[PDB]
Formats: sequence, structure tokens, C-alpha cells
Amino acid sequence: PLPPGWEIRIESGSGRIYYYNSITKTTTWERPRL
Repeated sequence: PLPPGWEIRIESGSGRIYYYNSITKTTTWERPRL
């Protein structure tokens, strides 16, 4: 998803950007798979 809880981080490997949710402490390698 993309609520005001995710933060923009890029993942080193494939080169895609992913998001970091500091609220629930959830993070995911290149983009959110949900």
C-alpha cells in the first residue's frame, strides 16, 4: 500500500525502491508486495 506510514528506501540488489513502515516496523525488499 502507500499510506503516510511508509518511507522511501531503495534496495541494493535489483535496484528497485521499497518502503519502510516504522509504525508496524514492517519493511520489504524492493516495493511492498501487498
